[PDB]
Amino acid sequence: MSLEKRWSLEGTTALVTGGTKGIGHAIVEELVGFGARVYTCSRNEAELRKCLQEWENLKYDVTGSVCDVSSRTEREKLAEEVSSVFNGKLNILINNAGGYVNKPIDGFTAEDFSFLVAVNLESAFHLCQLAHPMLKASGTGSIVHISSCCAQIAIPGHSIYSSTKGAINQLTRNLACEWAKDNIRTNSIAPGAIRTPGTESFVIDKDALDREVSRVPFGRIGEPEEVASLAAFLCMPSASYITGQVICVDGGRTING
Amino acid sequence: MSLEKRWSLEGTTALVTGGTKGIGHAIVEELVGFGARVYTCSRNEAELRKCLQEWENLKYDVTGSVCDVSSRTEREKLAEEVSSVFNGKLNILINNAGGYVNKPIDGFTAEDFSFLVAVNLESAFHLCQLAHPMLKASGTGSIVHISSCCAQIAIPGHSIYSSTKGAINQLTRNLACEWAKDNIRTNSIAPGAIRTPGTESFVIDKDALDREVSRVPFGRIGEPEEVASLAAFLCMPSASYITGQVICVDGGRTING
Amino acid sequence: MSLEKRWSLEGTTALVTGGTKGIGHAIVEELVGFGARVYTCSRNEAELRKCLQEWENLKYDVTGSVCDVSSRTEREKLAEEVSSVFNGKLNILINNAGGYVNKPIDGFTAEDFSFLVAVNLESAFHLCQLAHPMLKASGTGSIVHISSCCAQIAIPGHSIYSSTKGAINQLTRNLACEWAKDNIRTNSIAPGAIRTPGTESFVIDKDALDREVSRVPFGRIGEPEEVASLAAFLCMPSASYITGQVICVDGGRTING
Amino acid sequence: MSLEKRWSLEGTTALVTGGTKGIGHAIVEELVGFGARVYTCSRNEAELRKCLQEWENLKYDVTGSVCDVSSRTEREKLAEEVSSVFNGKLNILINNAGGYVNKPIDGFTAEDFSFLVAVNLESAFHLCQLAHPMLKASGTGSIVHISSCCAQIAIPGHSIYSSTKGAINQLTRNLACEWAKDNIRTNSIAPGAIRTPGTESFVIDKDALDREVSRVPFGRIGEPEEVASLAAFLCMPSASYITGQVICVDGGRTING
Ligand SMILES: NC(=O)c1ccc[n+]([C@@H]2O[C@H](COP(=O)([O-])OP(=O)(O)OC[C@H]3O[C@@H](n4cnc5c(N)ncnc54)[C@H](OP(=O)(O)O)[C@@H]3O)[C@@H](O)[C@H]2O)c1
Ligand SMILES: NC(=O)c1ccc[n+]([C@@H]2O[C@H](COP(=O)([O-])OP(=O)(O)OC[C@H]3O[C@@H](n4cnc5c(N)ncnc54)[C@H](OP(=O)(O)O)[C@@H]3O)[C@@H](O)[C@H]2O)c1
Ligand SMILES: NC(=O)c1ccc[n+]([C@@H]2O[C@H](COP(=O)([O-])OP(=O)(O)OC[C@H]3O[C@@H](n4cnc5c(N)ncnc54)[C@H](OP(=O)(O)O)[C@@H]3O)[C@@H](O)[C@H]2O)c1
Ligand SMILES: NC(=O)c1ccc[n+]([C@@H]2O[C@H](COP(=O)([O-])OP(=O)(O)OC[C@H]3O[C@@H](n4cnc5c(N)ncnc54)[C@H](OP(=O)(O)O)[C@@H]3O)[C@@H](O)[C@H]2O)c1
Ligand SMILES: O=Cc1ccc2c(c1)OCO2
Ligand SMILES: O=Cc1ccc2c(c1)OCO2
Repeated sequence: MSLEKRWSLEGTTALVTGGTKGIGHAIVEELVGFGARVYTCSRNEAELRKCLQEWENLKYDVTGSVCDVSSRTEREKLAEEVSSVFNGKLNILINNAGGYVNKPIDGFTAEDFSFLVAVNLESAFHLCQLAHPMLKASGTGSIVHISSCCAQIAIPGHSIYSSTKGAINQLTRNLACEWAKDNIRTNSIAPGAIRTPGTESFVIDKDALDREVSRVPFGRIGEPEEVASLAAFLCMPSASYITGQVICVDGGRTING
Repeated sequence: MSLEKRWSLEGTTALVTGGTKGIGHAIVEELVGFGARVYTCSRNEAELRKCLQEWENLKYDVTGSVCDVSSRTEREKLAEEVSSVFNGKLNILINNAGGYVNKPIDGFTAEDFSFLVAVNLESAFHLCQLAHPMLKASGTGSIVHISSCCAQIAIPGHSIYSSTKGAINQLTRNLACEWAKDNIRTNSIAPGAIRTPGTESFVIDKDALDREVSRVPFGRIGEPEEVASLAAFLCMPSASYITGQVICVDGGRTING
Repeated sequence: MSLEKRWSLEGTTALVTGGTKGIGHAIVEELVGFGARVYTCSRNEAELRKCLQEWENLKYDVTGSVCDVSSRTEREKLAEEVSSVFNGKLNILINNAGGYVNKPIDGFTAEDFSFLVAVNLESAFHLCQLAHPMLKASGTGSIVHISSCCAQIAIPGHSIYSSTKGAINQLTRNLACEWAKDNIRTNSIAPGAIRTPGTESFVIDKDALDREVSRVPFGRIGEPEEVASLAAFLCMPSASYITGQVICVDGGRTING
Repeated sequence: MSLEKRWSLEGTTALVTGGTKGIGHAIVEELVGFGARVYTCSRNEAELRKCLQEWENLKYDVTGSVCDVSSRTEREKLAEEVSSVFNGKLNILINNAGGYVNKPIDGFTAEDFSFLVAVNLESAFHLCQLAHPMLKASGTGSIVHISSCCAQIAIPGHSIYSSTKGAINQLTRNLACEWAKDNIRTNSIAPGAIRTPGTESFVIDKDALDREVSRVPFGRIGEPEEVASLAAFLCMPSASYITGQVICVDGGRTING
């Protein structure tokens, strides 16, 4: 295959969950930049519509619908609509929508636990199940989970969050092996702290920000496009022998003494 | 500290969940063998009572009550009874009770997912929360989770099982760091296939057994005491600088090419 | 930075050791395909000339000289010539040239050990030292080591080979943290078996080929461009927050049960 | 096998390199405490004699000779003498003697590199080869390498040191799989900073001490017996299903955020 085709997503179809802000928004734009047709969602109709209008103004081929991926019935309805829009063929599934709670282990409620498991683990698992027929039908499938680099280390307050992301890292391995025969690859990107609306209150908390940045060799938090570029690469034919991997995008955070 | 005291559990108190069969039964006996007073549980009153009678006949200091650790209210009642019996001081918590479903990713139901999360992950998490005061009050605490070596590799059918155990491996790291200041250590033992009542149908399935054993350098499945010995060691003062680790007891399975 | 610029190597200079065959040849072509000017080397003057003539006919900008990177004095001469050719500014260092011996542990000689350490570990370490000023001067330096996926698992015959690659994987982490202050990133690519006629490698005979085919979920060995693409990506501005990582390119080999 | 027998080293013979100070001295004492007969060595005849006299007064069975394990011919002479003393039957090989240099990457000399590879990697590899017949003859052989927790993270100054320990960690896996057929198990213990007056090590000065104290959740460096206990355990019948593992003994250092 030519270098040009190996580094392109021209003609492909993609579903990115949680695409109106932060990393997901950057992933939508990165995939469109390499020629993908993209479907996205969020929980907020007004914000999603504005995003879709902005993208249509820019001639970006993006469509979408409101979906709370923590709801089983909404996931079912999303997968049905995505299959209808893309005529049953999906090249790319990016499980980006997630959730976060920061508390000491002693403080987590049953509701905190169920919230994090549903949005970080069950959502991705069930969406993978639902998308398997159209990923297989595309003939070339790529699943990317957005995990977290803290699923390899212990950050104060992150116990249940990191545990659900560690579950995602293992699921990545099972998906990669079980669905290889369908020409579907599965990988996880594990970011460090990234500048997004989800981390705006963290950036305002200078004591917390400075402590985290002091552990990053690069001396700064990441930017959304520093995650999105790798997400696009992992979907390209260039990545055809990369499957089952968890790749940290963290400026050296996890390996820093 | 003397070698004798560093390799002893004399005077300690311990809670082992799921102690009537398999690995948990071997852990109860190993801890008692080093002088621990042990509390255990299972879901089956008749089998638990027979175990407790057998142990009393042998002069093993073991008590227990019926508890389904997948139930929030039963966990609360267990922790209250354990605290009452041990006068508020618990040296050792072994989270051994778990559950297992083997299906292709495509086949898992919502109920399979919720079953495995509740019994493998939420049970251990909540019991750790409930036991934290008495672990702290003991002055020297040790938590051991029984994970699985398949939380590092992809075994067909193990997707949700391995993912919940991978969550346990990460939780091990968070517990180890957050509660170090309370002199509590937390580690995980990750067995390969072990000969237990839980694997009896697997051993009858010679095609499945032979395939798994062909991947084990040692050419056999493990025995329960090969897990229980390490569980006892990790609770001894000898293990005072070991915390946050996931140790595979698998005959070389996970590292075998 | 625009998408086009983040995914470009225009204006960069690169040193790739061992570019005359196998993975290294594909890495040279991939870098030139994104606009890099490349310097390469090998021990075989005739093969090096033939490669350089072919790239000149293709209008690629590739330079080279004969160098045995297992020799300290030849590495010093190589680094001085590269610095002269590129006016003391080097964006990219790819340590690709390696050595391979396949024997049981009992069979390795002192010379096998010295051979493997010199070319797989010492050469990369010393070349990094020698290239540090040029890499620092570029302002966006990228070091890529080519390791092996077998630095995480045990493959028959691979003991010393895999051990030197495990050393490279750790060196990657030290380089990433010590030289982050110069905006030099260091990462390792760990291939599985790659189709490489003319190099002694992973696929030593039909038994090794059949073994790898059976253990890779995709049921095939990799192609050189499947490693080279990731090498190019890791050098692009798109990879600006990725450092200290060991990324397996092995079709799922190491994580497959 | 009874509990008492599974936790005993009665009737075993052991070779521990570098038993005159630091961790190795504690390992000798721990092995003798469980009934092992031990052979040890060092380069300092006066220190070796003083240690051997002290153990004789304590009625421990320890033998030794002067040996520089960085020398191929001296390793051959050591293995021949050990085989003579133990009549060709060795239960335990502990590769403890090491070397340590702390410099920035830019500062390492060719001699530093050769020094560290010879004692941390080549010595252990060649001693394993030389001891294989005696270990096989025992029927229950156990090899323990002493690695370092910094083979998983980047500590300032540790580049070549950590890299040689990363090589040891991989060699552990190859030995575990290749020699499982002889019932020889191989594992690595990876300590964090251990209080070791009289050896050049992790704690090079007050800045290193303060750093490690700040990064260890337990807020302290380790003690030699905290490594030695695990070394003894890994040699006991209790550890019969544990092989190919790298176990960190670091108070949580490597996994602490
Ligand atoms: N930022 C970091 O530092 C960081 C670090 C590591 C990992 N991550 C992971 O990166 C992923 C994205 O994080 P981010 O920081 O970019 O988050 P963010 O800025 O909060 O943006 C999240 C996006 O997802 C949508 N979303 C949230 N919950 C949803 C649900 N239940 N259903 C559908 N959409 C939902 C949000 O829109 P609505 O709220 O309108 O639905 C929004 O579009 C998450 O999985 C996160 O855990 C982030
Ligand atoms: N055996 C293996 O190959 C293997 C491998 C890797 C990991 N593991 C892990 O090892 C642990 C023990 O496994 P095992 O093979 O020894 O299992 P096992 O033979 O089935 O025995 C399980 C014990 O736990 C009790 N138990 C089960 N569910 C329970 C619940 N909800 N509440 C309280 N007790 C419960 C059982 O009694 P009742 O049913 O009467 O309650 C029994 O006493 C599990 O966490 C398992 O996932 C096992
Ligand atoms: N299946 C695989 O091929 C495989 C799998 C995993 C990892 N890897 C790793 O990937 C890298 C490339 O592997 P490869 O198989 O393509 O080839 P290789 O045999 O490692 O390297 C061959 C290239 O390097 C040159 N070379 C070798 N030794 C040299 C020396 N001392 N000085 C200068 N140049 C030298 C060769 O040319 P001359 O011989 O003419 O000098 C040739 O251009 C290596 O690090 C290898 O260990 C390969
Ligand atoms: N904080 C720590 O101390 C630390 C942390 C992590 C890992 N480790 C590892 O743990 C092991 C023990 O470390 P350590 O600090 O206690 O001591 P060390 O300096 O590695 O070893 C000292 C012992 O080995 C002997 N020795 C050294 N080089 C030798 C050679 N070439 N031939 C024969 N004997 C030799 C010494 O006696 P002579 O000098 O008299 O020969 C002494 O008995 C080493 O592998 C070390 O790398 C240590
Ligand atoms: O979502 C919030 C968040 C904050 C800090 C983090 C992080 C996520 O991952 C590594 O450090
Ligand atoms: O519980 C059942 C079970 C069966 C096979 C396994 C396993 C667990 O862990 C590694 O292989």
